[PDB]
Amino acid sequence: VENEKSWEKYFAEYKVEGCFMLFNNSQGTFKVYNLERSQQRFLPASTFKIFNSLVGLETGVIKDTSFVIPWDGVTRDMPEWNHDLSMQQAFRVSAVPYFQEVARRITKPVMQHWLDTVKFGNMKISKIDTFWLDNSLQISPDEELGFVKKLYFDQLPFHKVTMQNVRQVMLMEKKPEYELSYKTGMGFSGPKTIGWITGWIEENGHPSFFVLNIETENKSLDMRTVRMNILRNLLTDAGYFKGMK
Repeated sequence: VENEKSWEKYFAEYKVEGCFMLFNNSQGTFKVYNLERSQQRFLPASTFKIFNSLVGLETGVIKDTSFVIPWDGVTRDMPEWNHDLSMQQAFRVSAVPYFQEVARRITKPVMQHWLDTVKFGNMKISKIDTFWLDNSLQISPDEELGFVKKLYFDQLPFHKVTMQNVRQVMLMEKKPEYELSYKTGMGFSGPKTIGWITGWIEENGHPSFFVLNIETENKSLDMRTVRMNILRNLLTDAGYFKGMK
């Protein structure tokens, strides 16, 4: 493991605390900023949709990536959530209502069984449709890095079509130089706002796995824009987006 202390520049630019892990599969390099935070547990927020999609697909609750769960009629603060959405659309716009219904149909005993089997974080469930948002369930950046690595190499106890379907919906950005896959997360822990971006970038068929985790107590901070600028600056400094990796 290589401590990359110079990456603090991109966390001090926005006055947030954070950590970044980057595992280059081809080179075998493992670069981490803020190693102590990499071992700390936080609520997963919307990054749990990766796990929720796998279980939903594996148990048959979600037929495929086009499966539609209609809008429950409750107007919410995100306009993109107020529509009948397929699983692929809901995953990419991070539509919590869709996956709350998915968790309800999976039911808590089955959900608990898959958490103990995979050993996902602290494996704790509060309520069936809130436990990934209410700080009951927690998982460390290190544990999420190992999870998405196992997902990429079909090393999870799911069927290969299940895992293939989840990898495909994660594809967010495709250029001739690279392909970028991730799931974002944003949750609250008391006065703190926690931000996640977890996924991988592929250039010339070589994957590099990454987990970004930051926090701020500034209520005014545009977490959505900040997490993405920090990610792009970290990957640019690491030499990505040119097709040379």
